[PDB]
Amino acid sequence: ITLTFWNLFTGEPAKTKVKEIIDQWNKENPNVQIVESVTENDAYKTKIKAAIAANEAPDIFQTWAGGFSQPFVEAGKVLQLDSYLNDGTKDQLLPGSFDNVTYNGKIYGIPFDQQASVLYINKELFDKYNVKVPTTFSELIDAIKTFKSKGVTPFALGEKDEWPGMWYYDMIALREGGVQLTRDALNGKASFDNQAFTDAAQKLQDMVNAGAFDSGFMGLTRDEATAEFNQGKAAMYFGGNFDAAAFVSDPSSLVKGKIEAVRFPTIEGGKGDPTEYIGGTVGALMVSANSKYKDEAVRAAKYLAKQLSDMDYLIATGLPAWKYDNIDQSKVDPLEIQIMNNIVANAKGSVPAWDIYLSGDAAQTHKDLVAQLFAKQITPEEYSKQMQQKIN
Ligand SMILES: O[C@@H]1[C@@H](O)[C@H](O[C@@H]2CO[C@@H](O[C@@H]3CO[C@H](O)[C@H](O)[C@H]3O)[C@H](O)[C@H]2O)OC[C@H]1O
Repeated sequence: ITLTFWNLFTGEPAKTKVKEIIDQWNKENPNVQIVESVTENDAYKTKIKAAIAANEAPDIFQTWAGGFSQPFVEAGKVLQLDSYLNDGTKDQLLPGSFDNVTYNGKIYGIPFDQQASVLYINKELFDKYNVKVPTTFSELIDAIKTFKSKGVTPFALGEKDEWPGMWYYDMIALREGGVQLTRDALNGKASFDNQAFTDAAQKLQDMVNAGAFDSGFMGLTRDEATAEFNQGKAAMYFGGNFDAAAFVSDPSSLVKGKIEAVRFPTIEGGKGDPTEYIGGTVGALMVSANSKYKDEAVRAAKYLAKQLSDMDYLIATGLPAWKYDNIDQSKVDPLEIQIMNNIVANAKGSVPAWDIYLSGDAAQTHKDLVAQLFAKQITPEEYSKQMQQKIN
């Protein structure tokens, strides 16, 4: 039997590590082989949605739990997994790992990773100019102005694919409004046309106007921006913890041991708790409802998920969802540990990035309207009117 598996781990060392994880399975399972097809993140979203709709999805596929996957589950395209989870598997994952892969009270995925929002600081550049790490949004705007004045790009941001810049908006909205107001809006219990979301839009444009980003940032991908930051060409980078690898594990990086992870700053008058973050347990593997080899495919998905989780922890491409007592802490990068310590530990609450929590057209609307904010092609007030009108 040969199972197909799709994932998005395109960069090094993840691409090599995933291949190794698959090679090990294949050596230990002569009669159940896996073959993988690997597609860059943003093209993978297109690929997996089309495949699921056309009933040509692989046996096992990587996904984002929550809103992203909800249509696949509602269409009957995803194998329910409850009957395969009475074997002790649950106790091998961290508490609460399954919540986002549970729909209508039933489990449709095997979690493997958690996301968390991280402000990354180039300590070398901060020390060079004697800039303190900013802890408030006022301090952050002052730091942006200080770096800009020295000819140093304050933030490396690649906004072409829209979701990386959206992280900035969703965090600022979380600091302005708090987690409950974000959830209510995303769940349709509050209009998007609310002063906290408009204030967030203004603060995002305050970053642009202060010269936080390089002139051509709308033209750059995430990968191009992580290359900018790992070459030491920007003071700060903000986004997912998954980007950490580009800085401490990518062999091209010039900033290993120079990068610190901190929480996004507080905003004066904001209603959000300073420890709230954008993220949650949202990396999962799912099995296709139409797989010819359901039992083998779930066995393989259990194995893949644990190995991806351990890999994520070791190379800092993600925060593990599986317990990691088998892993030796001295082999883990200090930045990954720091993400756990500075962002995740003792956090009051969290919410996934809005394009994983929303689905389809609504997620796309938010990504495109945020991209207009960055481009100064919309006012904060019209942003919030249009969000309400286009979504609801
Ligand atoms: O829509 C956004 C998603 O696209 C985003 O997904 C993460 C993209 O980054 C992946 O990280 C990989 C780690 O290492 C490799 O070398 C790859 O090239 C990277 O793509 C994460 O695994 C995905 O979770 O999540 C947030 C969402 O807003």
